[PDB]
Amino acid sequence: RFLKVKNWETEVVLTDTLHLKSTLETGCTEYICMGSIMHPATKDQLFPLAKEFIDQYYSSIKRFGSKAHMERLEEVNKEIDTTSTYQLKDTELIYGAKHAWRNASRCVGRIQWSKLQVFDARDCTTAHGMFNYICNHVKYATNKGNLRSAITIFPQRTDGKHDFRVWNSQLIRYAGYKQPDGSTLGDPANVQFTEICIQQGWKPPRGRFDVLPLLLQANGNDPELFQIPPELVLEVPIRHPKFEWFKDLGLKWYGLPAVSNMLLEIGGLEFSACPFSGWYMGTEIGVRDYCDNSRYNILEEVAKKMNLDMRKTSSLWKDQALVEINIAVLYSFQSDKVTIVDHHSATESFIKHMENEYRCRGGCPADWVWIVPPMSGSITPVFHQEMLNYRLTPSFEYQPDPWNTHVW
Amino acid sequence: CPRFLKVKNWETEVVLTDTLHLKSTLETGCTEYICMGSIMHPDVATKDQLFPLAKEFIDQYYSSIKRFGSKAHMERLEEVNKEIDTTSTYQLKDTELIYGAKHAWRNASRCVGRIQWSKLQVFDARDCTTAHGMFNYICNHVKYATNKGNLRSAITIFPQRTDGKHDFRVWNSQLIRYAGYKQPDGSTLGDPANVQFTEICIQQGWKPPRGRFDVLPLLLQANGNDPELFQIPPELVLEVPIRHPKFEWFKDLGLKWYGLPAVSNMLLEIGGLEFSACPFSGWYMGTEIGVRDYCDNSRYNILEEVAKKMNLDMRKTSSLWKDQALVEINIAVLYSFQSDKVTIVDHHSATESFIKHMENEYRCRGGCPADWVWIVPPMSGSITPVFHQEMLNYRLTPSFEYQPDPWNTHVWK
Ligand code: HEM
Ligand code: HEM
Ligand SMILES: CNCc1cccc(-c2cncc(CCc3cc(C)cc(N)n3)c2)c1
Ligand SMILES: CNCc1cccc(-c2cncc(CCc3cc(C)cc(N)n3)c2)c1
Ligand SMILES: C[C@H](O)[C@H](O)[C@H]1CNc2nc(N)[nH]c(=O)c2N1
Ligand SMILES: C[C@H](O)[C@H](O)[C@H]1CNc2nc(N)[nH]c(=O)c2N1
Ligand SMILES: [Zn+2]
Repeated sequence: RFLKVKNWETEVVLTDTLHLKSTLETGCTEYICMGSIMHPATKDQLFPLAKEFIDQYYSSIKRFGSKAHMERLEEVNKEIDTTSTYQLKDTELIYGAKHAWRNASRCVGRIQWSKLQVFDARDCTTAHGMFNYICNHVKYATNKGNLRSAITIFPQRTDGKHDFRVWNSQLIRYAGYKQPDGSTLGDPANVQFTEICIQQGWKPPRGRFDVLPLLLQANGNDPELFQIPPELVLEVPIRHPKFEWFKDLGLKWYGLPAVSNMLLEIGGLEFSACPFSGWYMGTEIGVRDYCDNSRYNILEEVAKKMNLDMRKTSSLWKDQALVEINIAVLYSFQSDKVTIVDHHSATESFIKHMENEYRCRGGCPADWVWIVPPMSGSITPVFHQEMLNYRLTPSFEYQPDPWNTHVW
Repeated sequence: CPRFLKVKNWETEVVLTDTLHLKSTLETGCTEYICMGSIMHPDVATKDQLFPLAKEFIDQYYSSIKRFGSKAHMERLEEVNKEIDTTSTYQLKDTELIYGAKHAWRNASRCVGRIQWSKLQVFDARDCTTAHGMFNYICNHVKYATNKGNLRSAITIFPQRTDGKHDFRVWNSQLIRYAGYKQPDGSTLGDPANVQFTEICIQQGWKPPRGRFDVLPLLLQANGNDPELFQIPPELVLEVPIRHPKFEWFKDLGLKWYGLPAVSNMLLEIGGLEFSACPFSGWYMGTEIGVRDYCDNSRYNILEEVAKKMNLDMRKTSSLWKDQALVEINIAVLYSFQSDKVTIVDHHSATESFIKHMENEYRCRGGCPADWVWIVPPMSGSITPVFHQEMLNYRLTPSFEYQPDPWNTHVWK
């Protein structure tokens, strides 16, 4: 039946009806909740899924059961018969991609969901083609700093043996090197991937912030390396508005956040290669990339230059350093006219977006574990917002890392 | 359901295996189709409902003491059975009551302090008959737990529920709370979240000092009777004035807090028996005060006032002036508590201890139910180790449960 979600700051209550639409499992059961777990086709399987999606589409353009709708259902039928699959209309592709964003429970940026530039790359056949398409994506989405949401969609899966995959988990990442003395240069979370690239012929400049090459797999073939031209890769020097020594830390990050390891599911079709990009929330860099112990891990270094007493944890020296790091990140991007949102503004927008979705759509799936920012949680409004999590389709899903499932 | 579930720590790659979830008893609120993991809150037991619940708990008790299947075990089973058959209920032995209380804490998915679970002082108040007697028991609890600042965790357990019309209840959600007063102009004085309860007390006869930090009276209900008001002797309420190791102006904010965190509105369930009045207390994690009591918009809301005295650019939010003020506030809370030698734990220490706790529980017990949404601190989340820890949440018994607010259910005599 109907479910209610309360905000405990405002005492506003909303009524979720939309959840009655899902089918894919959350992973939880009545007795066990896995809300903090990160990772919890044939003709007869494929058609009902297609049927539902097509029905959903024509429902959204206000003509459910139209003549257009009828032939479409017939068209899809005969096509799954004689090819064991079907191809989406251009309008259905764009719709399905916007709604996959719209249904992404873990994304705090969804107020933007309808403003999405969709690049159809379903005529791609080679890794060289893929590279070209991704280069245009990057150039378009970056837009000299005035970032624009984009997705590039490559050919759907067919037989599992001829998959398109971007092997990079993100389009822009820094390399990670495993020093002899045991330390780590660059991004320590990328050391494996970085070494796969080296093993494939990549000449590493072995520096701290080295853009990794692209590793592209087209139609199931072995993947191939490509260097993204540097002028397409926008980067930002991180400096502080008060601490003039902060630039001396030598930090930079890239402006374009672009996830390339996920799977886009529309109407039971699987787009295994679908890089999508938006713009950053400052905490992603300031908190997670920089301060995670398993990442760049700069907190102790920064605390040094801030002259903080670091003997007891109760001095909250880590907390102080963290806030200052994130100030710099926001300031730097803003100074450089590169789009960025702070976690206060982003969460505000998200509560407004939630309100919108309950109003017009009867709910909005949201993953509180992911939505609440990794710092200053309860002084952002989403902390106090009950959210319901459920899985709506079309969707972005996780998939196996390609280097675990590829015969060469 | 699967016999083995794996959880991962994404910072350390450490993987743990949970078998304890199999012993889950009641429901989470989640289904396969929806997760309620961030929802805050998702006439008595019959003879036939009580039998298996009692046996379940007794079996569990004698397993813990390495006497499962012993003569004493079977005798206790038979005795409980006869008592349920003749009296429709039964009474716990003192040993069982202590075991059950310690395990309700142990099982409390939302508590980050559970490393301490086996060190809990249990006061048996099941011989209490009147509100005055409840008051005496609660005062003793407060004095014991407070221990002049060297706090000790404790629970006081009042008589179990019988027919439902004779409940013992502490009407206060917490033993020590500050009053809130709503003004004609819509401004609030004191703790704005507490205006409803404060109005109840005033109606019941309380003479309100109308100050910013007025400790509320206890409102105590014995054996189903109308509740009665009692003032906690002020000398038993230890308080800490908040000052800052660096900013000498911080003391000029006239802030202070109470030393003892004590929850009194929850229901303790042991072996199907319901203890509707079981105030328990521990000691504070700094963020509870520094972030929530002090900086929630619906609470004391001091971020603005502190920002101003810190000379912060407050036009752009991207300056993160809220964030900077929050850290300083939580620094001052920890500094004021340590200085007055009142037990407190910072959110780094607590969450690190909880990880060690959880790992030990996986090893010895086969699991450790935890509510990530509650365990992770409300500031600086990802620089505490619990943020990166996958947790399974499930409900084991004995347990602490929520219950309706008594002013919503009480039948006034
Ligand atoms: C436009 C501005 C956007 C903002 C400010 C934003 C914000 C965020 C943030 C902060 C995260 C957390 C990422 C992490 O912790 O790894 C996230 C995740 C996510 N976003 Fe958005 N996002 C934006 C655009 C988009 C777009 C354009 C799409 C798809 C077309 C999208 C789909 C997703 C998905 C599927 C996740 C989950 C990632 C995962 O599971 O690893 N987002 N978003
Ligand atoms: C000994 C030191 C303790 C520490 C450091 C500690 C820490 C915490 C914290 C930080 C919370 C969250 C409170 C909130 O956000 O409102 C909490 C909740 C809780 N604690 Fe512990 N606690 C301690 C002792 C105890 C004891 C002695 C018991 C029971 C015997 C207990 C049972 C619970 C329960 C049931 C909750 C959930 C409260 C609710 O749902 O409102 N804790 N604890
Ligand atoms: C798993 N979440 C943390 C994590 C671990 C490892 C790498 C990343 C990561 C690295 N580079 C870029 C990203 C982009 C994340 C993102 C995606 C999108 C579409 C928008 C946005 N603001 N942020 C993530 C994140
Ligand atoms: C619901 N959590 C936020 C909240 C709202 C309203 C009141 C409170 C509250 C007021 N006074 C004291 C507390 C103490 C909670 C607690 C209990 C125990 C046993 C230990 C501890 N560290 N903290 C909470 C908390
Ligand atoms: C909506 C959300 O569940 C609610 O704000 C929760 C979040 N996590 C919490 N965690 C703790 N420790 N205490 C709380 O009161 C809350 N509130
Ligand atoms: C174990 C836990 O689920 C994990 O650390 C999650 C928590 N929330 C998160 N939230 C975001 N936005 N990104 C993350 O990587 C994570 N990690
Ligand atoms: Zn769940």
